[PDB]
Amino acid sequence: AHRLKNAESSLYESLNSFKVANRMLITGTPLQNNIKELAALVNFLMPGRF
DNA sequence: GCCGCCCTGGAGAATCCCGGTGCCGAGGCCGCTCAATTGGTCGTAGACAGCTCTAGCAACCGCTTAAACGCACGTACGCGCTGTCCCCCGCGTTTTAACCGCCAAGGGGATTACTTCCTAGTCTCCAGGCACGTGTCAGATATATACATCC
Repeated sequence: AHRLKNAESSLYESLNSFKVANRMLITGTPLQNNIKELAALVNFLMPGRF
């Protein structure tokens, strides 16, 4: 899911538009460069509560 | 008497149609906001008139002479046909890199706002460079006259 670390990518816009009840991210490095990547991951998981 | 095989009826599920509701593209509405509008003033660009001098124009003349035109001939070249061979095209197969999607940070450049100062516009005055006309002067050109010479 570090490939999903950028919110402006085409994969993020493609996967975030899916109609899925429960999502899950499997990775080894949740934070790589800054807090913004972790913000993108937790906004992919829960869009708004964080 | 017992068991196996052929014919026909009603109930369960798939599909078409309609209504209620949510999402994409576009238009009406609102707000900022800066550039077009309006009004007034003034300077000057250009219209108008006038006089002078030079070029153009229509229609004719006359003369010269070189260019244009007509004609005959001839032959060189455009064009058509045929051969030939070679090179480009079509197709099948394999490779490969364009394309799209990704970092990773950093600089270039477009804006917005602000400050400052140097330089170019503007004005006044003046003088010398440019345009025109002319007197004069040295180089180029043509002939007048004297000397050596052939028949």
